[PDB]
Amino acid sequence: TQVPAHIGIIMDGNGRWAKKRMQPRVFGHKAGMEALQTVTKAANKLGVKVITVYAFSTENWTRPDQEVKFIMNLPVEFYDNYVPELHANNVKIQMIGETDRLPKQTFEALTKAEELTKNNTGLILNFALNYGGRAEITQALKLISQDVLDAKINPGDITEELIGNYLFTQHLPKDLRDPDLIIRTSGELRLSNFLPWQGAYSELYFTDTLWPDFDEAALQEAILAYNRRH
Amino acid sequence: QVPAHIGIIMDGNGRWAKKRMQPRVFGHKAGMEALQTVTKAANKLGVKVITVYAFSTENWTRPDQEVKFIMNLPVEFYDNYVPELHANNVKIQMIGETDRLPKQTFEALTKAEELTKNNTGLILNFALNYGGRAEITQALKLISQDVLDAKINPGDITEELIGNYLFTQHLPKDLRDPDLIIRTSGELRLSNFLPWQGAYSELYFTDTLWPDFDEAALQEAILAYNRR
Ligand SMILES: Cc1onc(-c2ccccc2Cl)c1C(=O)Nc1ccc(C(C)C)cc1
Ligand SMILES: Cc1onc(-c2ccccc2Cl)c1C(=O)Nc1ccc(C(C)C)cc1
Ligand SMILES: CC(C)=CCC/C(C)=C/CC/C(C)=C/COP(=O)(O)OP(=O)(O)O
Ligand SMILES: CC(C)=CCC/C(C)=C/CC/C(C)=C/COP(=O)(O)OP(=O)(O)O
Repeated sequence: TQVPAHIGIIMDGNGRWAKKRMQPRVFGHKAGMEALQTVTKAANKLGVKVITVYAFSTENWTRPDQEVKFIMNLPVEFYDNYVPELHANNVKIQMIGETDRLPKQTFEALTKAEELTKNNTGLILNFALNYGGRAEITQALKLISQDVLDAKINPGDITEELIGNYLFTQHLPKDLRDPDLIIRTSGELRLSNFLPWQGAYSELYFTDTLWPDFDEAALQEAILAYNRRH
Repeated sequence: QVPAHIGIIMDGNGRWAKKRMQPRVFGHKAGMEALQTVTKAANKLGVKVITVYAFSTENWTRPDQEVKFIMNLPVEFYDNYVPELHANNVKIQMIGETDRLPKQTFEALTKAEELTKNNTGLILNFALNYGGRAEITQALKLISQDVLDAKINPGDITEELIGNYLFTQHLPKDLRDPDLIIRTSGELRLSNFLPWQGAYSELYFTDTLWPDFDEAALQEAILAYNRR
């Protein structure tokens, strides 16, 4: 039975999860990190090659300032709780999006994890940060037109394959750029501008399970559902 | 209160036909009847646009006899559907790379477009020889040519500009993006259908096979959309 090579994950339901426990939304975001660690280690053992997680959308900047500040600080303060273990598990950490606009300490924590794990050959945990699909496509189409104008490439070179090489996912191995499966938790049956180009042919999987409750058994059920697809 | 633009991925024509001990092509003809029913009901309900995934770039991998039968459907059955849609004030349009279409198929579609071009009701938009990635790629060949000709600058390349170069540019600006995308036969994938335009769309999946999708099934989809 097939193991999806690349899984896209839209984490949802952290606030509802926390509220059921009479806790603020930020308590749910911390439990969301625990869930991501569990899922990453299990997927790596199962043979999944890439996990792209929708960590921070360009729309997430509209959340209350205190919540945005708390979120940006998570990889800074909890780096030791997760990154050395992912490294010991041979997991390679990467990121996609307009990351040059992340707060400096957040950008540094992510770059430090990337530099530490850059030679790792196991699962690639790919954080989509300051990411939007239409914006990603726009930056690709813009960079291509500039290259055509500079005569670095000619208009005859403009193909679907060329566009793929200018998307943020260009740093993933060529055969792993596109998710085989996209998971959205908390029962939301919608697209939220996550990998619209790369995920154009992806199998979709929706669960009512809130993201902090998504564990190894929930990942196994998603893979089982994926294997019953044709 | 209805979604203004509904995207429809018609699926299950073959399984529908097989349950009746009929070849897949029998299901495609019943699929046209279902589309006529859905279009007339959606128009009466106040839906502004229906974009139907009539023929994908992947559908060319089907057996030659089936592809030939499909391409002949609007040629052979034009009188069974087009005059009635026109009497219902439905405007017919198409999106996609329609140069690969056989001449008679392209002519039947253009004849329906010319007949209904002044109609002010629901726009029935056929995505034919369509693929989302190809649509975005063609938009770049056009944009790059304009940048090279100095009609525009690379600094003018924005999300708003890209939208004006997609095939959906012919729909009114506030109707280009589907509010809801429906896929029938319990298939959980979008298959390169409006990936840019549908980036924020509500999704609706049903086990109902497309030839069985009627007004009641459309009402259930609208009801589900309203609870979102
Ligand atoms: C689980 C887990 O495993 N590795 C990370 C991580 C990876 C890189 C740097 C720091 C951390 Cl803690 C991690 C994690 O959840 N990272 C994370 C958490 C939150 C954010 C915010 C900025 C959206 C960004 C990254
Ligand atoms: C229902 C319905 O109502 N009008 C049409 C129609 C629209 C344009 C031309 C001819 C026709 Cl029959 C129509 C329909 O099913 N058209 C159709 C059917 C099949 C195809 C193939 C080429 C995928 C293309 C268009
Ligand atoms: C990478 C990682 C593990 C990050 C930690 C989680 C985090 C801060 C995610 C970004 C915000 C978000 C979309 C949360 C999902 O729940 P929600 O707040 O939308 O929940 P709700 O819909 O119940 O309100
Ligand atoms: C516009 C219109 C009404 C056109 C007629 C229908 C038609 C020819 C559609 C194109 C092929 C297709 C994707 C059919 C869906 O059922 P399927 O053949 O994939 O069924 P299956 O999954 O059960 O095999």
